[PDB]
Amino acid sequence: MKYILVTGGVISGVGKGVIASSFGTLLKSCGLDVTSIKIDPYINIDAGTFSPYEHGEVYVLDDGAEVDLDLGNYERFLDVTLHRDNNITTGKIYKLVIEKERTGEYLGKTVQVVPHITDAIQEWVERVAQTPVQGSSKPQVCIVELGGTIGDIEGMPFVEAFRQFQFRVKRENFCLAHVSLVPLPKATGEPKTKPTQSSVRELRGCGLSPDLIVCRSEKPIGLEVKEKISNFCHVGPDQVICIHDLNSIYHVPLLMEQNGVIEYLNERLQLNIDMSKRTKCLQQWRDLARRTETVRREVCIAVVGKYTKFTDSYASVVKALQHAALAVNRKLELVFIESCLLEEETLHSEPSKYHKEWQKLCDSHGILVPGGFGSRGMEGKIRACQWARENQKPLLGICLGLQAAVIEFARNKLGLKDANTTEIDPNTANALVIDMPEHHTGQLGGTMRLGKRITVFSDGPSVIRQLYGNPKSVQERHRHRYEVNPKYVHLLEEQGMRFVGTDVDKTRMEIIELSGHPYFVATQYHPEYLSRPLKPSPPFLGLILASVDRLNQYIQ
Amino acid sequence: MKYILVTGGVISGVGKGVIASSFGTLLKSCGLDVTSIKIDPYINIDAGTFSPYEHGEVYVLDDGAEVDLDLGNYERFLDVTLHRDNNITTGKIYKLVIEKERTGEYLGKTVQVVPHITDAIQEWVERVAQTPVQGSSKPQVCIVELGGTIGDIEGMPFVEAFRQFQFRVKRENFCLAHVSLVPLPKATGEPKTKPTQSSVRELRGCGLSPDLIVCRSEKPIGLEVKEKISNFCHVGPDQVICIHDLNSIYHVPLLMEQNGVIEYLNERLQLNIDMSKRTKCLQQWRDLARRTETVRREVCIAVVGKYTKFTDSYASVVKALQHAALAVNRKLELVFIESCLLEEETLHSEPSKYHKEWQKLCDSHGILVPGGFGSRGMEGKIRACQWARENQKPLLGICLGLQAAVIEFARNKLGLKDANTTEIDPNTANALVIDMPEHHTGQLGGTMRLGKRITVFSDGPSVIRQLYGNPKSVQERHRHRYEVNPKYVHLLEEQGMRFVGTDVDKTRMEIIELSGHPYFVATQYHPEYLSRPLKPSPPFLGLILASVDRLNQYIQ
Amino acid sequence: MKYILVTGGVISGVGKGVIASSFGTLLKSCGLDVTSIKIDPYINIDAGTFSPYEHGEVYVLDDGAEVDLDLGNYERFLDVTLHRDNNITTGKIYKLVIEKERTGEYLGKTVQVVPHITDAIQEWVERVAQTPVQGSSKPQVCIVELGGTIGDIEGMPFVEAFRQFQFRVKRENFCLAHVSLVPLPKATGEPKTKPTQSSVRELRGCGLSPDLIVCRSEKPIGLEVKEKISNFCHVGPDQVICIHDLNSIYHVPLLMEQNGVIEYLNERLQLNIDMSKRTKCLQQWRDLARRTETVRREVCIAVVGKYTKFTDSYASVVKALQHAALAVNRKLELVFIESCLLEEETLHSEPSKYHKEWQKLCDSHGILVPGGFGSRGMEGKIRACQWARENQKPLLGICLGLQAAVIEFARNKLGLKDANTTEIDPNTANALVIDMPEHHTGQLGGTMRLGKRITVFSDGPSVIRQLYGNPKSVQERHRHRYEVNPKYVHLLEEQGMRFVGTDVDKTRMEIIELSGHPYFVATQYHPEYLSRPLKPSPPFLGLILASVDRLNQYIQ
Ligand SMILES: Nc1nc2c(ncn2[C@H]2C[C@H](O)[C@@H](COP(=O)(O)OP(=O)(O)OP(=O)(O)O)O2)c(=O)[nH]1
Ligand SMILES: Nc1nc2c(ncn2[C@H]2C[C@H](O)[C@@H](COP(=O)(O)OP(=O)(O)OP(=O)(O)O)O2)c(=O)[nH]1
Ligand SMILES: Nc1nc2c(ncn2[C@H]2C[C@H](O)[C@@H](COP(=O)(O)OP(=O)(O)OP(=O)(O)O)O2)c(=O)[nH]1
Ligand SMILES: Nc1ncnc2c1ncn2[C@H]1C[C@H](O)[C@@H](COP(=O)(O)OP(=O)(O)O)O1
Ligand SMILES: Nc1ncnc2c1ncn2[C@H]1C[C@H](O)[C@@H](COP(=O)(O)OP(=O)(O)O)O1
Ligand SMILES: Nc1ncnc2c1ncn2[C@H]1C[C@H](O)[C@@H](COP(=O)(O)OP(=O)(O)O)O1
Ligand SMILES: [Mg+2]
Ligand SMILES: [Mg+2]
Ligand SMILES: [Mg+2]
Ligand SMILES: [Mg+2]
Ligand SMILES: [Mg+2]
Ligand SMILES: [Mg+2]
Ligand SMILES: [Mg+2]
Ligand SMILES: [Mg+2]
Ligand SMILES: [Mg+2]
Ligand SMILES: [Mg+2]
Ligand SMILES: [Mg+2]
Ligand SMILES: [Mg+2]
Repeated sequence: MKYILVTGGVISGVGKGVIASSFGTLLKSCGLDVTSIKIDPYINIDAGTFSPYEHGEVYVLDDGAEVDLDLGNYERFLDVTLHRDNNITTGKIYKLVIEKERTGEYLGKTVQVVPHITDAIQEWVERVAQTPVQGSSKPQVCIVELGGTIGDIEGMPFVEAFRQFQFRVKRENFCLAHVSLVPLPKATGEPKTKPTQSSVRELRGCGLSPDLIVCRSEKPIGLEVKEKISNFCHVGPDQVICIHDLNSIYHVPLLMEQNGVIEYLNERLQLNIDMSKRTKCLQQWRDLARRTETVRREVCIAVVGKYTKFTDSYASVVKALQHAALAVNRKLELVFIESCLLEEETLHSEPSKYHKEWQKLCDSHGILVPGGFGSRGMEGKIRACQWARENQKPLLGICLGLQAAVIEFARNKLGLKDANTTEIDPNTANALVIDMPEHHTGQLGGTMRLGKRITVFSDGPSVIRQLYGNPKSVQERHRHRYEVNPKYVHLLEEQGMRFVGTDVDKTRMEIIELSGHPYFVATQYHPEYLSRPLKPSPPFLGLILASVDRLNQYIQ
Repeated sequence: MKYILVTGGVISGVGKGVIASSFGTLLKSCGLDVTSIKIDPYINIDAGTFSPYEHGEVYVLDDGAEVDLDLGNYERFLDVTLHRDNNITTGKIYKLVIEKERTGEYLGKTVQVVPHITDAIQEWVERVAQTPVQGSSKPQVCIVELGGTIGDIEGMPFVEAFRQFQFRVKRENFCLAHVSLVPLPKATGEPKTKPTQSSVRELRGCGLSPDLIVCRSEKPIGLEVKEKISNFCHVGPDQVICIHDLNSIYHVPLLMEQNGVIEYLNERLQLNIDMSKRTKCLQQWRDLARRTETVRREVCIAVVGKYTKFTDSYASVVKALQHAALAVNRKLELVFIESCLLEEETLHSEPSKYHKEWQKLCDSHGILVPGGFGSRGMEGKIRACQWARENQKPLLGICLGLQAAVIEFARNKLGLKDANTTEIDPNTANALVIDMPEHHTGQLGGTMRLGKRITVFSDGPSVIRQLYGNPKSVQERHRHRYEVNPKYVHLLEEQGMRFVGTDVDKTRMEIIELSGHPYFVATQYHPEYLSRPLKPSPPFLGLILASVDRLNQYIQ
Repeated sequence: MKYILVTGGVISGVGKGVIASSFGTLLKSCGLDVTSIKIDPYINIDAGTFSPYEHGEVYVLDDGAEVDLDLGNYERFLDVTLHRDNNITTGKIYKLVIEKERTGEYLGKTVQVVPHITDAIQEWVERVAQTPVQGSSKPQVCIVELGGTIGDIEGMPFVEAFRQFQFRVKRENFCLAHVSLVPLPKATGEPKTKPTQSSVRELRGCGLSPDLIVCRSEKPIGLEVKEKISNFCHVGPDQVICIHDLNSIYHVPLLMEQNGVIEYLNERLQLNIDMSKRTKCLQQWRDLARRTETVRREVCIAVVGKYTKFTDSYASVVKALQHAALAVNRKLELVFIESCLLEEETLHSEPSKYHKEWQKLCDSHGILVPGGFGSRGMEGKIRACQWARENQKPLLGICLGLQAAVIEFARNKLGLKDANTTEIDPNTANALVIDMPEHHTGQLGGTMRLGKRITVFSDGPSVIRQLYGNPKSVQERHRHRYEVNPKYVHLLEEQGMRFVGTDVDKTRMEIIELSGHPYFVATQYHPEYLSRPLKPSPPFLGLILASVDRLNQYIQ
């Protein structure tokens, strides 16, 4: 088994995830089987209790585990089905070791960090690396990404464990790629190599040595900077790879190939990769990059989301929208709209921003209402849903968007002006959205309806059923804790809406649709987690087609 | 609240525990209330699963917690009743934080080490420091001892937490004493200050600074060495305290007083200790040190123990024996005898060692059989018990010694040659000692009969009942997992033995005695944990008096 | 005496020099006397042997010492006359200590780094801080700038020396300001505090602690970033000062004042600065900043220099040009022109660049030919001088510019097509510029005509004599090693040129002028080193006035 370790330089947003995903893509292009392990030095057992601002959107796996978006990147670039054990956190290791000690496995000796925690980390890595991830495939290469930067107090156990690991499995099976930042201050005007030198010195003090130095900058650096880095890092001139800011992340594998990363890894790790056959290996990615470069027609989708201030809080959403837009030869113009600024309270505070956001929402061909938590920005989601339903603008709501759509429908069409969710208004006369009884045991974190489920399509002609391929039932991943009230659904269905998606029990409904309006579809689950570059999610594809006025043509 | 931190230098056997206990003794002599917190950077929840070789004898607290011998030193020098929360381990903090995160206390943000683990450590220290420990007394000074040495990967969270703590509570409430070793190699022939300089440099790199430098050596160091340490550690000449190897640990408080530690701490910590009243404060300790220096009459006790290779594995037993010997103006000659070398197997392997150990056992005025775990050396305990019972040599057995005495009595007097414990021989025809059903749930660590219990004295004249003061029932601390079989006890009592100690249910017997032999007493509990310098344990005092042929005189 | 230490963060171009100069300006506005010491951890005795690319333009002091441009910034912002001892290098300290040891001052003991090198550094700082620098003024505050970044192997002696120094002079006399960089990567899109945290951790490990944290960024950072820095650096919220990229360096003192730096330093260093009187203190700098903001009229000067790739290689030149431009209410449009691209060889290689640079040179109102070393780009200087003399474009040549002008004059007007300098063509038939015999002893570094000298104005009406104020002789600083041949000067003076500047011996001529051409002045010395914000250099002022066609009006 061969291992690649990707460590961090001076910042944690440097791009380790993209580098590791590109390593996996290159190694799978050759023909190998690649595993991916994400190491999160934080103590949370899972990521189900994170704000989207802290590290980005929270991914939901197939078994219900909530993990980082790095696992989403791994699944998107590698088309593999990861498990709960592909994410390693400090809390997991410490809980495991504490339980083992309490049971009596370590009887006689004291449990320490270096002999016991590091041993548990190494055993976890070795056991997970061999776990099949694409079916019956036996993996050949494991890519481990260390979250954070070198020098943190949280990463010390992991760097010590890998310092022992490189000798446990010999140097021919272990490689280490270091990703660093090369700032180019405007006032100074020249690229600076000092932070990279400090990072390399810290990594050498920790007992490791970078086989590769990936220098990340905004613009290509000169040969003087690269030579300086090679001299002051004790690394070969051809062992330093310069990756600058590219148009899309699809160019990163191509950039690393043109920098000869595959050849260096094949000689360094003894992968026995033959050069003759591996020609035109990245044809799918080259075609995708060319299509991203050569899309002229414009499609505009407005995202009424409450996590707009950070652009990576809707990573999977943006990626699914991009996949759908590329699948129809359209250039996705994404306008992020804070749902808070669409509320009437903003009008009494910042009229200019309110009008600017409303006119941004009014000039878009489509609207998307993703999920979220809390009560802030939910009224703006209601207002956007109301406007879209009134003016026949196509809209796609996800999780919280479905609840907002139901609230708007009940408040306007049914006249129940007091309709609200128990999440926001527990004392509601007409609790349109209520709580699922078995997911409020007072223990936040891994206690909702999580993972794959089964959604039953109702008996009746619905275009959303067509969009998926006219099936009887479909499977998707859920991240919801509240559900709509059955009794009002009986009323809402009669008036103007069609609940066309439910579960086997026909008690938990998931998909709503309306007669009249061309495309007004809301989902309780997240269709975005199953989107791949060549497999755009059918809901997003339908939203794009309706936005560009091509849905009817695609139907026939 | 005032805090004193005692950190380690180049070795962990340097003497931090004695220094902290002496600090507590000095501060309690002035009149203050002193708490003690022991920080163990290991991950074990408690010390119930430690070998005696790793750190020494394992102490049992009043509530059942098994802790380090440092807590025993604290209770012996301070006469306080510590609790489970006076020991801090890495496992405790990590388990606490993991449970808090899982419940939902840290919702929204990732749990890290510096903002969360260190905060939990500081909250634990602040909450435990204020917990009453001598009754209704509100503590004034907390003495925290950091286990290990500065620079360990395990101690990094604690040193970071205390680096923040010194500024959280201001420098006037926080003091740091550093204990270092000054080696004097025979070949080199001169004291070396370099290890102390390296330790000080590491401590300053960690963000702390030693208010005191305690230099530990075997012989007093010259003024040149002390001046060198003061110059190269950036510490004042009078701020370095030299403690050498003394006859007894009772001299350490006196040595630190004659080095002016109390005055420096009073000025540095603003303790407002008045100089005029505090005269003749350490009169008990000065008297005890003089008595240790001026004991001429000789008493010899042989310890048939399996943990002889390390002299600190019987710390509490040795201290109780010393207290009893000093209470009768006798000098305790302690000869440690490995019970393995008293077995007939050693005779066929090392006859010289077998004869040497047997003649060491034969020239002693008394024998002590302490407790232990495992099957190694148990046959030697049986042989020693048999010889003592045959030749009328006084003997005191503790825990495993009681089971050994029962086994010997059944095998010899009752003729049951197959008598054995289930701990060693589960397939026994006559299981003289069996297992308690409720303490084998397959979870080692805090699952025995632990802590204070109640022992009922049987209705009948027994000298052990007198030795305690002729009570009806007494309370002691238990660390046993196996108990003797009731049915054979009915036979054993009839033949020659008197089971004079049981529990309230009259089903778990604890103390044995036999007619004839002057002093042959065995206990299921540990009497040594309740011994104090002015309160010797009555069993040990009786053993000493019987050894020196003074028990009959003391009776009347 | 009070000391301020300015240390470096993650890069050495962060702006420590501007921060220290602004500290000095603020402290001198209050009324104190401020010294400045620049510490260069390199081993060069002086900066006379540096490339302009390594750290920038090399400054020449009054006594002949060649120092860094930081001393030029100190003299420009403080209007003080520094000495050779205001620059501390590693070579200086080590040479001093080695000479002392060889003489016998350290007899008996070995000379080490911590007790001896650091002691020499501290003695140097203490002795130089008290040296008068503005006349008879006794200094009150010394500002020490540490070159480089914290963590370098070269800076370890100096950081150790200052760690002892802060306790030698007590904390009330010592303050430490840390300047760090806060990158905002385009891909990541958010400011990053991790490099600042790492720098603070390294500085705390070195034994120091930043009283101030100056965060340098390109755009103002949000309050979240500042709060994160305050939390993770253990520094107060108001102790973090954010300085972003400003229009001119004159805004930095005003920015630090509006951030309340003066008040914090007055309370921290006990400067006893009264608040009531110090009103409108920075009126000169506020007026200068407003004038820099409010200059509309355009003046264009082309710099034909060979060190164009780095914009700081002509720091003093650009500053003198800016002072002259501001003194006439004109906005200086500076176009840097590589003299290499003006050569005919570039025409045969890159015709586009050759034509672009020639048309950049042709659209400027004036030309400046600064000094330099080597032969590269000298032919381009000749071509630019020839074009300017032919087309009546005003030109100012410095040092090498005077030699280029003489070469062009001899080659064209006198017809000596083989005229060249001995510096470039030692085997010259007509050596127009030759070597000074006493400055080629084979020892590069402090061996030229350096420091202040005396220049004698020739008997005859010359406009350059007027520009200075019609004196008889003037004093300037020299950095030249070659001088023109006297015999050809006799011929050139007759033809069309007037050598109007010589020395007392009337053998070393310094200033040339030509009849006809409005403004063609060349100087052997550097007038730029004596330029101050309110005292623009008369040569640069005359060049600007001739460029904007106002010289004749200014004459009368
Ligand atoms: N608010 C909330 N968060 C949950 C819940 N279950 C899991 N989580 C996670 C999602 C959220 O990203 C995170 C809470 O952090 P935040 O306070 O930032 O959530 P929220 O989106 O409501 O932001 P906000 O407080 O409204 O500004 O915990 C839940 O039941 N309620
Ligand atoms: N053997 C044993 N140890 C226990 C038990 N419960 C708690 N402990 C602790 C006491 C022991 O000091 C420690 C085990 O470490 P050791 O192997 O050194 O114990 P032991 O005294 O038997 O030494 P030995 O293996 O015979 O050389 O676990 C138990 O039921 N059996
Ligand atoms: N070439 C040269 N440099 C000197 C002399 N005396 C002092 N110095 C300094 C100035 C220069 O900046 C430095 C030499 O470094 P460089 O090679 O970069 O100088 P130069 O301007 O000629 O650059 P170049 O080699 O032409 O690309 O030494 C001298 O006599 N000749
Ligand atoms: N070479 C590159 N060019 C352009 N964008 C990049 C890039 N590498 C990464 N990115 C983008 C993708 C991510 O959203 C962000 C960096 O985060 P990341 O790639 O997940 O790394 P990390 O896991 O270290 O944060 O910037
Ligand atoms: N000053 C002194 N003189 C003689 N013996 C000492 C001493 N200080 C400590 N000792 C003994 C008592 C202990 O058994 C051993 C050191 O261990 P300790 O005092 O518990 O410190 P630590 O907790 O650092 O191991 O040596
Ligand atoms: N706050 C600020 N805004 C704009 N430019 C600045 C600035 N501070 C410094 N600069 C410019 C001036 C210098 O040429 C360069 C930084 O170099 P410097 O100020 O001499 O510091 P250092 O000595 O650390 O290199 O950037
Ligand atoms: Mg990340
Ligand atoms: Mg990542
Ligand atoms: Mg962050
Ligand atoms: Mg919330
Ligand atoms: Mg110990
Ligand atoms: Mg101890
Ligand atoms: Mg040990
Ligand atoms: Mg065992
Ligand atoms: Mg500089
Ligand atoms: Mg500088
Ligand atoms: Mg540099
Ligand atoms: Mg040269």
